[PDB]
Amino acid sequence: PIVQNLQGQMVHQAISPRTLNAWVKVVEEKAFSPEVIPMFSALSEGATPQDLNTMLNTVGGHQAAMQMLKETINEEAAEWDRLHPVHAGPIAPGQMREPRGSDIAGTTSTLQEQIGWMTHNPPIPVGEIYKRWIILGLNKIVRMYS
Repeated sequence: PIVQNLQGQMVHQAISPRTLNAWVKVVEEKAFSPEVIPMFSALSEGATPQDLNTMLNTVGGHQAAMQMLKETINEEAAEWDRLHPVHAGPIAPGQMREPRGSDIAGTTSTLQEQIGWMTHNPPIPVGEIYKRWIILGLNKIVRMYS
């Protein structure tokens, strides 16, 4: 995740095993229960898209649920692109890059780009945006249940 350091900088920190252990445990016990959503949120504070994918990729099994989540993420990514259109061609200077849906999901963006966006002024909170998409998906996994 992104955290504040002593000197006021929003700096990148590695996802702790403590967080991942807690996530694995809630998925094992609460994957299809409402409680997975608050726990997901609580365990992904300041998370980059990379962190969120790390969390999701530790999910063993739950194939149908994971496909439902991926469907939702893809729908939101497609929607993002439509609501945030961009022009073709090279960006003028050496520094820039507007986030596309696949960037927010962390498939076509690097961590440094994600940090770049998240720490820009004003922030482009790609971590929070992706988190919303995941939560939308988790709500479908709960709402459709079986």
